[PDB]
Amino acid sequence: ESLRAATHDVLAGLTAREAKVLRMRFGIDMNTDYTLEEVGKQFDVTRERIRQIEAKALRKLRHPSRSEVLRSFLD
DNA sequence: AGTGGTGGCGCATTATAGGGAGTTATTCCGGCCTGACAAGAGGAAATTTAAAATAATTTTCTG
Repeated sequence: ESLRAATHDVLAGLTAREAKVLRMRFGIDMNTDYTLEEVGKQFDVTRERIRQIEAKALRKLRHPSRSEVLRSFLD
């Protein structure tokens, strides 16, 4: 429960459509996950750019002080 | 000394195991979609240096 709350607020901390991308790529707060091509169709930009978005978001969250609170969930 | 009895084999009967056929259900084999890399283009923020002004140093002039 704590993890879902924290991940939701930290996603809220990031940009809008990137956040929606990351929610859709996974099952975060949503049902079955669609593969990259289908989400790209969802934005109508359907290609490697979507994984470019994924990698850029991951890179952007790599920076500490935001994820360390979530780092705690590792053990 | 002869008629039957004993053993072994044969004939008929009896018993047991393996193989084939089936059938089901687990398991291997292959194509196709995701996923990762390498490249390319156009446009915009950041940084650096050069030029131009206010506030102080130095020199000169005035009282």
